[PDB]
Amino acid sequence: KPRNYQLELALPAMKGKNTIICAPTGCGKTFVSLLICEHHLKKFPQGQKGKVVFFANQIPVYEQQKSVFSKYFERHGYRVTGISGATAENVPVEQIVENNDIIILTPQILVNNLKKGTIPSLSIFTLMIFDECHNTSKQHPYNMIMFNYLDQKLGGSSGPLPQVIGLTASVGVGDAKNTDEALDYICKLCASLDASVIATVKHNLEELEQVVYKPQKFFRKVESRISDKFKYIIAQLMRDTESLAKRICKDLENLSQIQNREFGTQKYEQWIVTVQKACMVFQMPDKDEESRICKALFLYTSHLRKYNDALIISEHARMKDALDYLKDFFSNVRAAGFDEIEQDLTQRFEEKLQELESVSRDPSNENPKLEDLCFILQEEYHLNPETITILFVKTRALVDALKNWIEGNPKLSFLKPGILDHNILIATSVAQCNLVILYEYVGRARGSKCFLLTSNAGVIEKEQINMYKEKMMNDSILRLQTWDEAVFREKILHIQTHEKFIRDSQEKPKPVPDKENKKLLCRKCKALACYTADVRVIEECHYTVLGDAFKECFVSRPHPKPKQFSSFEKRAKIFCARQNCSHDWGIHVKYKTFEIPVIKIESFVVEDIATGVQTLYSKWKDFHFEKIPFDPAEM
RNA sequence: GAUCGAUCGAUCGAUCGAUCC
Ligand SMILES: *O[C@H]1[C@@H](O)[C@H](n2cnc3c(=O)[nH]c(N)nc32)O[C@@H]1COP(=O)(O)OP(=O)(O)OP(=O)(O)O
Ligand SMILES: [Zn+2]
Repeated sequence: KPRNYQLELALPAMKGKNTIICAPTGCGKTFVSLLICEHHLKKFPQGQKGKVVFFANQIPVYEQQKSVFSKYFERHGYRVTGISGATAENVPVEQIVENNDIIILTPQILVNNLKKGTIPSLSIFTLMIFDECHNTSKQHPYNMIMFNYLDQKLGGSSGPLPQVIGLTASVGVGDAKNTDEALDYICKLCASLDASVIATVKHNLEELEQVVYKPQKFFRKVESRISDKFKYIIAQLMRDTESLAKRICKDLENLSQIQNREFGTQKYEQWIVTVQKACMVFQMPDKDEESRICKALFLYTSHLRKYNDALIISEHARMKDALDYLKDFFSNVRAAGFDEIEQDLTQRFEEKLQELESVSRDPSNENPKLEDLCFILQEEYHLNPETITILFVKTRALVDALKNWIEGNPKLSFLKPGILDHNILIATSVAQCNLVILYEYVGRARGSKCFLLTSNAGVIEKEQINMYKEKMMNDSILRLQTWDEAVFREKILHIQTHEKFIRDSQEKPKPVPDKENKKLLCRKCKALACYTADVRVIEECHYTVLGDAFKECFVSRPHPKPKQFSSFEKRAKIFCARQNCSHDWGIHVKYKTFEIPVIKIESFVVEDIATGVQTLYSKWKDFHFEKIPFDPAEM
């Protein structure tokens, strides 16, 4: 039921101006949006109709908003619908927009329509409600819609422009250090959304924090393990592996010049990636031994990266989980190739496993971080035996490691697997939320806490400055509410004018396409895949090959997670068709009725014909060549 | 295919996670 708390938030928006209203709850925002929609559709006299649009960022929240708006708007006779990726396939979105009032289509669909030509002007709507409007920062679909709105407004042909009332929970600080930078960031966010009012609770503070999270911070600084026997063995393995890898690459220490790297860190992973990308561009004129050298170097770098990931897992999660990860990687990589390099690496890993398994089964090598985690979990479940806990981790490789640790450790039997009846839920990013644990990560049931287990004071300082940023953001919101609506309007107008100017400035013209007929080669094999003359672009995003020689140059493999995205339908993945390469080259899809193995320029190296330099790109946008459109009349 | 956030490294690059088409 609409109470005074919702009316205080909805009042500054019913006048007819955009707002940056922010509520710490979700049901409050939903109810406020409902009342705003009602007051906007009921204020229009006879002869006019409303076209309020709601922008949901995710599919679950989209379905929730669609259900709520369909259940609420049943006695008013309003056409409420919604479009998504599984709905805008061969459907007249223009007829849906023109024959409905409360459409809840996604922002990406509206951006694609504005780019294609459908819905030319943004003045057809009369009310825009951007859910979670704090994402309007850079290159966002919300930001693209706002750029279109500003281009239509400041361009001099602004017609019946709709309201741009937003809806978020936290305004956000970003990277602000002092109050002035926070105020500048908030003003830039408000000008990007083109709003002069920031509605928030200022009078009804009595009933605000009744259903508010209100968390508690319980930072616990822990130290790492000292008995790094497993780490020592893995470091010796990586050391002799890098030593025997320099037999073919004498300049391996000069390909990446950053600093002295240590095993078990992210800097070592970056060094591995850099030396891999630097050795993948070898130009030996033999073209037969170069392939073997590149394959051996790729195998060496992949094994080193897997060892580094195992070291990171053993440092963060348990040791047996890292050993199981290594064994699983070696089992999955053994059935692929049987060459001398892989056989030597596998036999060395098997020789070291006889001691690795003995070190892993030693009960005196338990991580103290997991020890204090188990201790605090036990004390929290002894305080209350009905706590639904959530455990955030950095990398997904720990979501199963901690799950196996919970299932195996006998000191905690009240827990249940919660990989994302379920007691603890081990996830990575985002119910009851009775307790949150940030294990090296940087709601309801009032009385919840938030533990921060970390072996570094850097995360503690980051959380402290984040709390300070939240406080100064609240202060800046208060200061902006103190200001008037006129000077704020002039300020946001100047800010958005400068934004439009700098945006029109950074407009790179069409680059000269490389008329040469360069070719593409595999990453870990350096085999001739296809020339650029046989590469056809479909919709300025996807690239495919239609040659007949390339059709037998790959092998198919069943896709573990197939899904269609508005243009194709997945069928399988494509891999390199060589002796023991099995490298990912792309994915097999169907556009309308044919079958196309669309490849990615990331897993390829570009070699010229005239010069011969082996270039390496990451995205198709960086590859500047003659992009011939895919014509279905050929094949 | 694009976007976002975090970490790291030389205005850019790598990894991770999430989102959409
Ligand atoms: O070039 C990309 C891209 O064209 C295509 N692709 C795969 N999924 C999508 C999608 O959801 N939406 C769009 N627009 N394009 C998609 O795959 C090419 C790259 O192949 P990848 O193996 O890297 O991607 P894939 O989905 O096959 O596997 P993964 O990256 O998720 O692990
Ligand atoms: Zn290959």
